[PDB]
Amino acid sequence: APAPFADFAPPVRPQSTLRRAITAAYRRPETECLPPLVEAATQSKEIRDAAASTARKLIEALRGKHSGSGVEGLVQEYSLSSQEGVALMCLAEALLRIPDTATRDALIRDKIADGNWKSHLSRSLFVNAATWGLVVTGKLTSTVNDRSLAAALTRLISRCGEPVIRRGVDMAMRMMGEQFVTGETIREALKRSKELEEKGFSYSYDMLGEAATTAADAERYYRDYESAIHAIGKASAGRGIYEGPGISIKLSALHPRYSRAQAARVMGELLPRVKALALLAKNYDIGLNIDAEEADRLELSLDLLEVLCLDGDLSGWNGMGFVVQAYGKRCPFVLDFIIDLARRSGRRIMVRLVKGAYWDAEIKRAQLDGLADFPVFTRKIHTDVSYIACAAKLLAATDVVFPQFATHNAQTLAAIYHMAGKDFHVGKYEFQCLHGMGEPLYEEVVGRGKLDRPCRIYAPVGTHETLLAYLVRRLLENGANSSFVHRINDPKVSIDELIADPVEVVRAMPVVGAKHDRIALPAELFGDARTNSAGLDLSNEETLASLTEALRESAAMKWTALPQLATGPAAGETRTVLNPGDHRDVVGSVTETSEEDARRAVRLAADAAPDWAAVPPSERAACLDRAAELMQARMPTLLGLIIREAGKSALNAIAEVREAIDFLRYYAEQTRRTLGPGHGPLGPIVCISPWNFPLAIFTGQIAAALVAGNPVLAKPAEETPLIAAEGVRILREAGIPASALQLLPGDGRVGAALVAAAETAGVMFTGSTEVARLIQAQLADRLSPAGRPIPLIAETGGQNAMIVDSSALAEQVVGDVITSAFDSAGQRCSALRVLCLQEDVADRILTMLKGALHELHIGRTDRLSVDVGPVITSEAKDNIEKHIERMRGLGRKVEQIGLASETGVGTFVPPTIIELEKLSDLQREVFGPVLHVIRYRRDDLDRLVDDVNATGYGLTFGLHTRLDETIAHVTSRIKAGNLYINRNIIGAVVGVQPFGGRGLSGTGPKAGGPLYLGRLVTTAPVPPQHSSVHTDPVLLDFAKWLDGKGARAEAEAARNAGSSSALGLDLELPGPVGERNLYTLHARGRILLVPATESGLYHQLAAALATGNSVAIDAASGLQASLKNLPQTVGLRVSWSKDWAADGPFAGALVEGDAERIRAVNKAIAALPGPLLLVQAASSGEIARNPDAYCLNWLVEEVSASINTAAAGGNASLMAIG
Amino acid sequence: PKAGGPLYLGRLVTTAPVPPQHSSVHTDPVLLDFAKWLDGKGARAEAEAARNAGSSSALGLDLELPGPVGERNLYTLHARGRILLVPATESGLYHQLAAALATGNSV
Amino acid sequence: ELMQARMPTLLGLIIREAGKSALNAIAEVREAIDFLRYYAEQTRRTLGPGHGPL
Ligand SMILES: Cc1cc2nc3c(=O)[nH]c(=O)nc-3n(C[C@H](O)[C@H](O)[C@H](O)COP(=O)(O)OP(=O)(O)OC[C@H]3O[C@@H](n4cnc5c(N)ncnc54)[C@H](O)[C@@H]3O)c2cc1C
Ligand SMILES: NC(=O)c1ccc[n+]([C@@H]2O[C@H](COP(=O)([O-])OP(=O)(O)OC[C@H]3O[C@@H](n4cnc5c(N)ncnc54)[C@H](O)[C@@H]3O)[C@@H](O)[C@H]2O)c1
Ligand SMILES: O=C(O)[C@H]1CCCNC1
Ligand SMILES: [Mg+2]
Repeated sequence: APAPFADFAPPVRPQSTLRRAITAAYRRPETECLPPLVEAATQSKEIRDAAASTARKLIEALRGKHSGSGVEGLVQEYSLSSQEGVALMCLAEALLRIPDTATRDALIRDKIADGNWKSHLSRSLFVNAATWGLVVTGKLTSTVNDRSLAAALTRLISRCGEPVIRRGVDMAMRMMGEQFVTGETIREALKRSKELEEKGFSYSYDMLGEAATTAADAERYYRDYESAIHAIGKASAGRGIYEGPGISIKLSALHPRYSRAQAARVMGELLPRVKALALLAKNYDIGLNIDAEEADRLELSLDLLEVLCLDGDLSGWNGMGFVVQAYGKRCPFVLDFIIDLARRSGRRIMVRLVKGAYWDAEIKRAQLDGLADFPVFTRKIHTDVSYIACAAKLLAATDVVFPQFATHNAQTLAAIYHMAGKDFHVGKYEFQCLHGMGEPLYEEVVGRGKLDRPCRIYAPVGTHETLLAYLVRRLLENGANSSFVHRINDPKVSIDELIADPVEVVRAMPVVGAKHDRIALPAELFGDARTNSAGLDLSNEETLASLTEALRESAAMKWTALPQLATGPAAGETRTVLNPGDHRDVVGSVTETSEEDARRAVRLAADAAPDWAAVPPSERAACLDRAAELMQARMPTLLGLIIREAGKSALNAIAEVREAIDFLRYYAEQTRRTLGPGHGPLGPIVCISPWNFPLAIFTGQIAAALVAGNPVLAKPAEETPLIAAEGVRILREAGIPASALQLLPGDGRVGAALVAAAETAGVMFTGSTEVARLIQAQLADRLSPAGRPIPLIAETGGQNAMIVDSSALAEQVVGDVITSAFDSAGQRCSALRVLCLQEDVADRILTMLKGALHELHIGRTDRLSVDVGPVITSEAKDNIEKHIERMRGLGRKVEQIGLASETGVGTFVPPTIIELEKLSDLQREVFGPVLHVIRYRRDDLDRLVDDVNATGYGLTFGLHTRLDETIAHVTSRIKAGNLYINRNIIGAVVGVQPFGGRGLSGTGPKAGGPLYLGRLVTTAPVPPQHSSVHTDPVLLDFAKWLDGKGARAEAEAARNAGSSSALGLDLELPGPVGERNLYTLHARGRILLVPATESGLYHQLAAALATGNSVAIDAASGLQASLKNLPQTVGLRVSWSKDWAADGPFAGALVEGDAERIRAVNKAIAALPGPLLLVQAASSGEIARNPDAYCLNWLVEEVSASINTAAAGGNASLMAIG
Repeated sequence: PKAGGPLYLGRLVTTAPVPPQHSSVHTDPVLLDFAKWLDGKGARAEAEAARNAGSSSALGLDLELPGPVGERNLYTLHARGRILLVPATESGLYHQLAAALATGNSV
Repeated sequence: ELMQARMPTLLGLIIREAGKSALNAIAEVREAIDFLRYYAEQTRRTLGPGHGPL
């Protein structure tokens, strides 16, 4: 039996002093980074003045020859609006997908110019309109208003005809064939390079590959690089690495799992591929540059650079190159490492200094991961100082490295030109620029008549498809508000402003190196409301080394879970708790609760209830906040327990502990916002939690119940009692009295005994729908001492779909699908179960998905390299496998990963893809790593949404599309609680995506949302921000009808309900950059009304209508004559039901009657098939006395929507942050 | 159509142009249900006309128009109300219904 | 342009023929100017050979 965590995340190599200095700087506070950069970048006043003069001269040259762009001239000639310009370029792009020229021109003349372009051109014309929007307007719009573009295209064609189409086609052909790329193929690019080479430029060809998703992708990128090296080397013809052309590669193109977590595969599989390419570059004596990518790949890439530079087979060749990003805090330390490596190896490493291309993505990633700080600067001027400081370091080392200063900023250029001094020879250093962007500047640099310094042009090479994939990121490099190229084209920016010295500006700031005011550190995402939980950086070697030791220590602990009654630990049946990934690994011991002790615990909770209710809400919230601090400090140990007890990966364990911390802090803050003396607790609450979020959901339910003033009986899932016991220990340490929080480990029998206990005043259940239904039936037997139903929150299963159309980027889709379906072995309630692919793209995406499936590592989760862990039990495994084999037996195509022999000691199911004919082929939630794939024709999208809704579930839902019309359609028609656009569908964040569904997926209110605490008190408070200015119009029609009938009191109550209803609430919740998180209140659906009196019926109708619902009224009430002559608008919402089971599904119920009538109705309601109904009951006297007899909080449905606004390739809002 | 508004000139030509800014991302849900019903009964040409009407309808357009400071000037497209349909043929009726439903109307 | 330049004369006629005040007569001429320029611009944005007159 392998020792737990003995091989968790060993580094590729022992970290040298120089490597450790890099890691130490990863997230160093910005105020600490700047002072040494300012000092290193300082130059003499004489040099600064000469640099400013050179920069001014270059800028004056740039602005003097600056003409109007081709697109601008086209927009001017045809008087195009911006949308028309964008639509025209999209049309031109589509026409260029027609390969034959004569065919294309015939389509233009005979069909496009004089008729409906729509009839002639499965794929929206406007798929890339966000890119063309950047080209035309300079502004990024993340999604495409395809209806506006279609209108604009019709308008411009009908107005201007063939001539404008011809001009647009010719413009797009030039831009996509000669500007965004040097050429479509390496041979074409090489042919077009001779002109500038003759002037003194050189070239580095960028083959535009990146982010391989499959082994086949990586092999394709490999053979593309290999073929390009041959062409470049043949053309170089012995010119060598400085005069002659070279190639640039991205490591992410060469392996589908290029990450620190997969470092062993990277060194074993990616490295030999780079070596083979480098050997070919050596033979031709050309440069081979490794481009720099995301910050979490920097240090990993250094391990490849080290091995290659020490490999004797590459000796004699100085063409190996490596990019370093000056926007990164580690940059100077990386340079120190590289310079030393160049000294040790004797290789004159070609070092390309760039600022960095991934800035907005780095901000978003650090915020999402809750990390200490950013790995990049947050003020643009800091990057500029960093660049100059790093140039100073490089210029001191030209004997051992070849510095390559890649920049389009004439101020940066001038500073370095003068820093380098008078002595120059080709080979000492060079500048670099981007093809079709930097030539105007560098035509003022290259040549004896200019500055006589060489410039290497980074030359993209590729087809239209290849160049468009990440063109947005490239356009933002030089097109943001802080970008030099954007500013040089802004007439409101003076030359004096452009030549401003960033070194001196930073030096004079009040606080040198202060963070940008408008970028929140991850801890501060929520501002004054609460402190964000902190994560851990699994790319940081210090973090991995520290976590390795903490994880090993956690595995040595004698974890136990006992029945912790108010009186102390109780005796019971004790058994071991085994690691699901290896049953030989005993994690701890659980003593389970007898049914007698469960009943005793409820009585003890009932006796203790007044004492806990008397703790003021602020103090109860303080306990939650203290518990959050304790869990944050204990996170490494908690991770180890979650990994081993629940079979979770470290990444998912981190998120689990963060969620528990977030629940504690969120419910604490919500309490401080709401709870007062009049919001009395229900009493003892039974909290029954599932195994799959054994700390987070466990903590969330208990924390909410406790902070609302209720004592808690906590019944964790039988599979995962140990982490639950630790959570209870932490809450008790934080100040929750033992009498207020009792842990009762055991199976469903303990849960059922707790539910059935007479003093149980409320039940919070998260688990399967089938078990919730049994709990619902048991609670229907009971009424509170006041004679009202026992509140049940039942958050249950999902049958979660993702719809993908032909506008989505397949690589993005596949990543989000692989994560959503197979993370946690599909054992998230939110997991993607059904992927729906538009027919035209289905085969391509399916091929990519299967390829990505086979790159997953399944095994025991005490290794960072494991992507998918075990399923929780052999019974779960058998249940999942029975489903897979049923599908296989029906002839459905089944793709499965092969499992390693090591999985035999645990319970594993390989990630599986099953292709279905229809969504209806899938009949039940299969809680495992099983993705079902269906295909749909675009015209059947609305029917498909019906099919998704038809399962009865409504938990999470994803949509991948760029098209606003599709977003609007799908999101308006789907009925699910958590919607996700252009991102994965998992990992809902407390207070950001309040989580919970409808139908068979939940009663609500949503956990992690603002209605939750109000369910746990007898009188719900008004949640923060909970109101709406909208009044339901059918409610208004009903109020007028009531007035016409003379029911004046009820009409007033109806108007009050119309105002008090929060239907129509529509909020954006604070969260990370690059995402829009929305929270809205909608009608629940059809509410079952069970009235007893005419006035009761009118009050019930008012409540239901005010919240946007339709109703089914019990025909057995005999009250049909009370609704004579209803307005048609109200009648449309009213049905009468004799057979309630036939007229569902309902989305809630309102009941009027005495206690025994309520009990009877509650039993009849519990017997209805399908979803658990949130039932509210009141007596006739209560309706007369209490305007809030029926609470409107429970008659609306919460919907959370999370939109990835960075999905097009950049963040429009951050383009304004410099 | 309104004088001083973007639909006006289109009434004075035999084929109306697409006015500036005249589009909507919203699709009438009853139109969508009608298109599916047409699909189910094999009325393929009519279902296509229905989907096309659903998309080209500007129902739900909601624009702020440029004007003076201190004022917000909004322009929105709503359903007309109830449209009288005087068909002659079944297909003609389906096309009339598609047009009316796509623009949010009853008939 | 002509109505703008001749607004004072147009005002006097509108005041005397239609009984309007000076402020309302100014607004009237401005509206005529705005209609002219608005329909001119709307034409430039929309009308092509397939939009035949009635
Ligand atoms: C030949 C060449 C090779 C390149 N290779 C790579 C590569 O391998 N890896 C890579 O990441 N990119 C690469 N780039 C792109 C480069 O990193 C920059 O994104 C782009 O060139 C920046 O423009 P700049 O230095 O010309 O001018 P500028 O307009 O001076 O610089 C703009 C840069 O400032 C930075 N910045 C913007 N806002 C902020 C902010 N709020 N806080 C901190 N910094 C900010 C960004 O890096 C931005 O790109 C390359 C560029 C060229 C020309
Ligand atoms: N909507 C959500 O937020 C959410 C979150 C996580 C999991 N889930 C659902 O939870 C299911 C998986 O978790 P699970 O396997 O632990 O669910 P489960 O239904 O098997 O058990 C959940 C808890 O109910 C208890 N239980 C079983 N029978 C009981 C009974 N007759 N009376 C009282 N308690 C009883 C169990 O001991 C456990 O503590 C999945 O269906 C998943 O979709 C939903
Ligand atoms: O995966 C999700 O979206 C949530 C599932 C249950 C609660 N934790 C996160
Ligand atoms: Mg179970």
